[PDB]
Formats: sequence, C-alpha cells, structure tokens
Amino acid sequence: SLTITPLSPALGAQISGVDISRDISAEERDAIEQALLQHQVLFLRDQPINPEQQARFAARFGDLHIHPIYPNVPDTPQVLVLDTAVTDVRDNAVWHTDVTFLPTPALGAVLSAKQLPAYGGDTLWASGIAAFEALSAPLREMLDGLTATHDFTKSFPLERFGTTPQDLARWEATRRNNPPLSHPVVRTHPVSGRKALFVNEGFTTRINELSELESDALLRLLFAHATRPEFSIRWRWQENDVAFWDNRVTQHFAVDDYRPNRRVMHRATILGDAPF
Amino acid sequence: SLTITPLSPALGAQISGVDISRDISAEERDAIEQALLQHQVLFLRDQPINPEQQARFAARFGDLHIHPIYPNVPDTPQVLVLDTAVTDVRDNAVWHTDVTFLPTPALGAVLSAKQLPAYGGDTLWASGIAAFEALSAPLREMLDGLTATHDFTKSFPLERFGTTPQDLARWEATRRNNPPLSHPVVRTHPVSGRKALFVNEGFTTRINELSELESDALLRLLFAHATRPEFSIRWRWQENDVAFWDNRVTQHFAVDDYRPNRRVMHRATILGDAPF
Amino acid sequence: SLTITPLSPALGAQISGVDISRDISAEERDAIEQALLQHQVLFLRDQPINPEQQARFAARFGDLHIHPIYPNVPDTPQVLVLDTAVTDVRDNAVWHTDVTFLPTPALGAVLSAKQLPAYGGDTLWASGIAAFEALSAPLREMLDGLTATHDFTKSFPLERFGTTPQDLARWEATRRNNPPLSHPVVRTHPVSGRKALFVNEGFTTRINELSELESDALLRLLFAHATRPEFSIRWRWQENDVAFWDNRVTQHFAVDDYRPNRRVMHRATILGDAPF
Amino acid sequence: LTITPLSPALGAQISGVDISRDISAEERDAIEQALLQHQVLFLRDQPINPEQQARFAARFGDLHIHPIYPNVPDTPQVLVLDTAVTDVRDNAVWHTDVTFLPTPALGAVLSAKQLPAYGGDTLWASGIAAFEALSAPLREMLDGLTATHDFTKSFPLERFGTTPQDLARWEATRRNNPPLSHPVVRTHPVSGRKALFVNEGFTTRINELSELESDALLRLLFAHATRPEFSIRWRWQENDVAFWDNRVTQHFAVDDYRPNRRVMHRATILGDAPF
Ligand SMILES: [Cl-]
Ligand SMILES: [Cl-]
Repeated sequence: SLTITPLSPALGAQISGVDISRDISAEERDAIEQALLQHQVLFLRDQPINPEQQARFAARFGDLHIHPIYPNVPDTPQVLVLDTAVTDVRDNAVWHTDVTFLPTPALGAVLSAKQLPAYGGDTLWASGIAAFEALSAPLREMLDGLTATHDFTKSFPLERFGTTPQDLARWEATRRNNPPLSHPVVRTHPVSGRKALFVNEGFTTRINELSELESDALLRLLFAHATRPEFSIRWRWQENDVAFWDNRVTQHFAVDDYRPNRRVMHRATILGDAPF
Repeated sequence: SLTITPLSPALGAQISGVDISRDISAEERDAIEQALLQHQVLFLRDQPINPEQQARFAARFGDLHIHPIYPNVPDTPQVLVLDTAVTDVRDNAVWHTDVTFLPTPALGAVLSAKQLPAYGGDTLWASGIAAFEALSAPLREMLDGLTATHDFTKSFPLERFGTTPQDLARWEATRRNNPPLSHPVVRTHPVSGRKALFVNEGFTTRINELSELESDALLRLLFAHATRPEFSIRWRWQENDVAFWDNRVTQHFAVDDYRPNRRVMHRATILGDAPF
Repeated sequence: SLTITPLSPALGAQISGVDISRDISAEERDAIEQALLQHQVLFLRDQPINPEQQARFAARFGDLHIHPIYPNVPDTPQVLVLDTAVTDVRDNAVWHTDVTFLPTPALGAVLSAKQLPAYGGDTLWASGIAAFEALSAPLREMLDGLTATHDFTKSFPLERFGTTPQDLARWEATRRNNPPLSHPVVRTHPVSGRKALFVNEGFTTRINELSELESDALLRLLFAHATRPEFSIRWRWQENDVAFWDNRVTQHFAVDDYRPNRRVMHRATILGDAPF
Repeated sequence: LTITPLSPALGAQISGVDISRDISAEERDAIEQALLQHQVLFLRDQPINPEQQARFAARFGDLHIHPIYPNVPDTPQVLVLDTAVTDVRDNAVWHTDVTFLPTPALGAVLSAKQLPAYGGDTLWASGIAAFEALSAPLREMLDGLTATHDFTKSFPLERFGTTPQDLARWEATRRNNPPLSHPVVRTHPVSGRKALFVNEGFTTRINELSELESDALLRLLFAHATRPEFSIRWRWQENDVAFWDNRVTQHFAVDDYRPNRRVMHRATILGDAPF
C-alpha cells in the first residue's frame, strides 16, 4: 500500500503506506528509489525511528558516510546528531548543496526530526533540474559544458571560524585539506540522466571560463533564478518526519527563525560520486 | 473553541473550530481580527462557503469593494470569480501588494478555493513587518520617513494594453485616472501601529528622496530582502480553503506552475485607507 | 600632409593637416573615412567652421538629416544648434548610442565646439568593437545572433517629458511614430565588417531571446562592461574642436558638470542604414 | 606658480615652478593648498632625477621605502616601476593605495620616464565629489559607518601559488596584514572635507550592515564613485609629474599597451589613521 503523492510540479513527494522502522521489501525499496529519481526530495510523516533503523533504511540506497568531527550516535556512527543546544548550524541558513567543495559530494541524506520547536525552522529545497529547464535556450546552451570552482571557505569564512586560536588552527587545517576544485555547471544525474544546474551560493565562487566580472554577474543571476518559488518547495517539520533527498540535483535552505528554542535532527549521509 | 495555530514566526496562522459559512459571533470576529493583526495572513481548511456567505464574512472586517471590470457572482457582485476558463493571470507571479498605485490600497481580501489542479499553484505571502524589523539599524533609520512612487504601468506597460491607437488612448485614460503617486516606504499599520516595509516589485518604481541610481540599487535590495524565506510562508491549496490576508503590510506571489490546468478562486476585497 | 595620431588602442584619433572649412579632395575624404573605420571617433583641433562649411563636410560621408524639433541654423537646417541657454542637454549624460530606437540609427555625426565653459563638459566615447572582443568566448558565442529591443521612452520617460499638455502631445506623437523595435546585440559594421556590441543604456530595454530576469542581468553586465576604462576615451573640449564619430559601433556620454555655464555646439547628423 | 583646473570634480595642472630645484616655503604651501582643493596635480615638461623627486615629495610628508619593489639604490625612497621588469597589471582596478593598512599612504608623486606612443592612461576619481553628490538620506546613513579592508581581496591565495611554501607565505602575510576597519566616510585630516573612503580593490564589507545589505550598498558605491562626473583621465607625456592625495581619491591605470615598455618612478608619502 505504498503511496506517493507529488507535492509540487518541480519537485517533492510524500510517501505513506510504508513502515521504515523495519526492513523494507525489495519492491518498496525500488519504488522509493524511483520516487527519488523522479521527485528528488521525499517526505514521510509519522515515522518514528531510531538511529539503527534510520541507518539500515538509508543504506538501502547507497553506502553511508561516517563523519569524523560532527557529534555521532555511538552505537550507530552512520547517524550524526544535530542538536542546536550543542552544535553550530550557521552553514544551513543559506542556499547550498552539501559539500560540493568535495571531489565526490554526497549523493543525498536521510533526516529524522526528533525534537522541534512549536514552529519555525522550515527547510526549503530547490531543484536544479526544473531550474535548468526553465532557463532560456541561449543560456542553457552557453552554460552546458562550462565548469565552476567550489570552495568551502565561501561558507566557512576565516572571519567567523578563525576568531580564536583553536578555531583558527582548525580552519587553516581544513583549508589545507580541501583546496578549491571544479565541477560542471550543468550536471547530468548519474542514474536518470536528467540535467540540472549544479551551482550554489553556499560554495560556488567562479564560473571558470568566464572572466571575473562576467562570472560574478552570471552567478548572481543563477543563484536568484534557481531559488525562485517555481523551482522550490517548503517543508514545515513535525516530530518523527523523515526527509530523504537527492543532493546531486537539489539545493536546500534551513530557515533560521526559531532560536533559542532547541531542535534535534538525526542525519544519515549517503556517499556520492564524481559529478559530470 | 476557535483555535489559532501559527505557521511561522514571521507570519501566518491556521484557524479551526469556527464555521464561517454562518454569521460568526462578535467574539469570533474579534478573535480573527486580532489574529490578522498579529499573523497577517490566516488560513481555514475544510471551509466550504458560497459567495453570499463569503461576502457576509468579509464584510465583518471592513467595507467591500465591487470591482467594475472583472467577472463576479451576479447575485453577490462583491465576490470576484477568478477563473482559468474566464481569465489569464500574467501579473501574479511577480511579488506584489494589491493596488498600491491607488491612494487607498485595499485593506485585504478573503479568497475561497473552489476547483484546483491536483498540484501546483501555491501562493506565498511575505511580511513587511518581519522584513522591516530584520533590516540593520542604519537602513531602518534611513528608510523610515522616505516615500516611494507606485505606478500601475509598472505591471501594465503600454505594450500590454497593446497595439492600436484606441489602446494608447485607453491606456492614457487609465493613466490619467491613476497617475503615479506616493506612499511611505515604511508604513505604520493603521490599527496595530506595527511598522512594515511598504514597497513591492509589482508597482514600486522609485524611492523619491534618492537619486534614480541610488533608488534602483536600494529597491533591488529591498525586493530581495523582503522576499527571503525568513519573512515568508508558502501555502499549498486544497479545495474549500479560505485565506484572509492583510494587504496593508504583506506582499504575495502566485506560483506559475500549473497552467493550463483550471483553477477557480472566489475573492472578496476589503477597502483600505490612506497609508501613513 | 594628413596626419593621424591615435589617442588609445581601443579607439580615437586626432587628425591634422587638413582644412575642413574648405572642400576637401576625394583623397582627403577617403583618408578620413579609413581613419573613421579604424579609429571610430576622430578629433580635429583648431578647426573653426561655420554651419554651411560643417554641412558640406559632413555630407561627404553620407546624407544629412534635418531634425524636426530641435533648433537649427535657418540657412543651414542640416546643422542643429545645441545651446544650453535654450535647450537642455541633461539626457546626454547617460551612456547612449544615438537614436538606436530608429530602424536606421544615425551613421554618425560631426560636432563643432562653438562656446565652452572654462572647464567641465568633457565627452567620453566607448568602442563596441573593443568591448565585444574582450568578452570571453562563451559570452561572445551566446550573444552573437541575439536581438534586443530599443525604445525611445527609456531615455524620454513620461515623468520628465509628459508633464505639460504640449510636452505630452509631442511625447505621444513620437510614441505612436516610434514603437519599440529590435536590432542585433552584436552588429557587423556595414563597411568594415568589424563586429561590435550594439546595446546601450540609453535605449536598450530587453534582450529578446532571454527571459526578463535573464535579460536584466545580462544587460546590466553589458552596460557596465562596455563602458570600462579599457574601451573608452575622454575628450576635453577646446573652442573650434570638431569631433566626427561613427555611431554604428560606439556609445558616448557628455559629462554634465558645468551648469549653469553656457555651452554651445553645432551638430550635423549623418543618416544610417539598417543594423545587421 | 600657476594653477589650472582640469575638471570641476578634481584635477589641476601646475606650472611656473621648477620642482627639480628646492621650492620656497610659500611655493610648498601653495602646492599643498592646490592638493587639498584639486586632489590630483600634474606638471608637464618637468624632467626630474630621483634625488630631486624625493626632495620634492619629502616636503609633503615622510617618505616610505617599499620592502619589495625595485628602487633607486642612491635614493631608495624612489621606487622604479619598469614594465620590462615588474608587472603592473594590478594597477588596472579602481583602488585606493594600501587601505588594508591602519595608516594608508597619504599620497604619491609619479614621474614618467618612458612611455608607449599611446595607451597607458591613468584615471583618478574624487571621493569628495562622489560623497557630495549622494542624496542627503544616503550621506546621512553612511556618515559614521565603518568598513573592513582586506589585502586578500586583491591578493587571494591563488595569487600566491598552490605550493605549501606559497600557502605558508600567504598565511604569514595575512597574520601581518589582518582585515581592519576604516570610516566609510573619511574626514580629510587636513582640509576636513568629507569623502567616500571605500574602494573595489580592498573594501569587503560595511560592518554595521548585514552581508546582503552591505553587498548591495558597496556595489552601488563602487559604481557611483567611478562615474565620469567624479573622475579625470590623464594621457601621459614623458617628463610629466603627478602628485595626488591618496586620502580621498581612487585611481585606475589602464593596462592596454603591453608589451611596450613603460617606466615610472614613484615616491610614496606616509599617511596617518583615517577618521
Ligand atoms: Cl602607481
Ligand atoms: Cl600609472
């Protein structure tokens, strides 16, 4: 009785009729994968789960990352604990695609909502596929084939993360380990083949084949275009929600409007491959 | 009893526990009015209503406008019938505040959702109050006291009216009846006293006390600022929804992602007073 | 005898050793023509001429226009008098190419400096050829083949030119007679074959094959790019100067920094053909 | 000594004084007044040698000896900018000199030794004229705000190189020249005239505005301040001298003449803390 209800023409669907606290069937798994490929971000409501169950579910869709730094669930290290009482979250309140400064950015993620404020803290997603398709033909033709530099320091500037000696030493180390690198401006989804804009305000600094002046103008245009309401959805969280999204062709934005109230999410991240 | 559930800290509330298809009590009216003053846009789901009932409800909150052009319900002409079969809408997918080119723009309006596409057609609202309060102090201090020109031709350029000499002349006719005019950039809500940004991309052409070049830059900034996710909400419609918003301190955006599917809405518009 | 001294690599040359107050030979005319095709704007100093001599000189390079509205020399109506004591030249202080809202914008013009303030009032010219060549290849490739709308109302807005009955009626007549029209974004010079950007902030409102959002961004980029120092020159006038420029591939900007001091120029305008 | 204005916003040509020799107290003070009014001063047909150039510049403040760029060994206050040796493409962006320092240069004197036949113009823009041209509400908002200046805006990591040795040098340079702040509207420490004091080369942020607001306001100000109304464009001739006030101007040296050789000699005058 697995049911998929599209939320919006551009992206998003809600899944019901499946219980992911236990192992899903082969058919359910293929149905959800298909739903991911078509709808890009999937939501389940009233789906309480623990870390082990969250991990077993996410692992049906790829291999899982174990973060070395972020707080973790001890018995299930694939599940990262995001608790605002404990951890900074700043990088979330700006449109971004996860870790695109990496050679192989995350495939996507499964988020479970554990403890929420009464309201506030919505999360928006935008589809690079719908956004690319909506560009005029001359722009699609110009951009398809160009490359862009991505740089972690765009979201984690020395100005905010190098205030003290400890933080500074941390920043310089991350800088050293993640030099800027390039990805296609227009990414072909490695499974569906759907083409998507693949720049994001969070990490993209320069379209390589344009001059500095041109690149600045084109990126400002693309950042605005790709985050228009036509290409996005907005989720208002409820406890025990699960979100599962494809980070290869979307961006997201976490609204920062609920401080100082506590919010706790659990996150499992699926390893991705080289964008092309 | 009547229940008010906020949808986000910046604006928006859902109301349940009240049947607005009948004459509401004085206390219900006041509960809704004060919810409007706080939350700025209100939604009721599962509220089927006919045009007579919708007009009687809306009239509890001010005097109603009968629009001289658009199609209406003949037995209840205060209710505009907004159709797909009877209308085009190439001026809703721009952020706007209704008829701000008038000396007394609408107080607000009540929309009833009659027949909808399976999905698409969301409407967003943004709070000028939240957006104003979030500007840095120096910008708030600069803008509060300035004025801006609003001009219907911004959204209805001569080329739209169109081709013949009749339309130049009838466009000049509407121009003469609706010359460009000014409103405060920072409006004080005439009931609650809350201050709000009061410019909108649909009609605001110029901040009068700035140069053309400065104004162009500041308006582009304010248009982007005021429509950030932090100050907005996004409503996904269901048949028999009712939305009631305060047009004195909000803007809205109708997502253009459902054409040519039919979408029928009935609207009552409440008359407003002079912004200050 | 005829001597040509470039003022900069991008454009501009001073010419000397020819008396243009007399009928110049075919050889001299031809050398000046070649200098125009190369350098795009030419300056002769210490070149006193009267309107009849100015008209005979300009007419060697094409047919002359007799402008309907502006003041001109009675016995030489091909020469327009631009006297700030009479006519306001406040709208020459924006980068523009002359009358590109016409299906056949002027080929060029010959300007004679009659009476000048002690200082101030410089005029700058920028080269569409140099500007086009400096764009990166992907941008050159995208733009070459696109078209753009040009509209006299952009430099002649109703707000400034429609404020009296006579002003409005003249603005309407002009509007009826000159609806917006299109030209290539990248123009091929009809004699030299040299390609040039052919948009200008004065009149260009829209790149037609891009969306409004995209066009606005690309035009703001191009308006800024085309007017950078690398592609322009700045002329400090002296009495009896003559400037002769090719309006097919340049823009110019008259600095308004000398009011209320009186400035008087005489201008002859050469008729152009359809841009392609 | 004659002073001829070149433009309402800024610029004057000086003649009737031989600056290859020592000038009188009155001549020095006349030139100082001209600098305070016109902000950028030019002399033509003024051959000078390095010793004479340093002696002249030193009348207007103490001179800096640059730690990196080539100089005249007998007169090390005179820096040699010779495009056969030194790349000056960096000068082709609107900037005010070294504003990432707590005490940016007061000004500079340039002498043109060798020039291409054409190309290589230098533009200056007046922060005073640009400030005064802003509408009153905008002047009132900006006057009192501060902005961060950061050398890394013009010299990012990639400009130092990609090796670990390049990274280390860049990081040391950052530590020695950290981002710091100056008033957005600077009061000239001598004339008291107010000027916009941001520049595209080094200014990254107006501190009291949000990042979004700052980005928009700086883009407006960078464009506004460099409009033709507030600038002049100098076409060089051999033996020209330019003397300008770096406290309230920006400049832009057009890079359109390579590979033709171009040689300037420069004396740089030390400045004080902007306020
Ligand atoms: Cl220099
Ligand atoms: Cl220079």
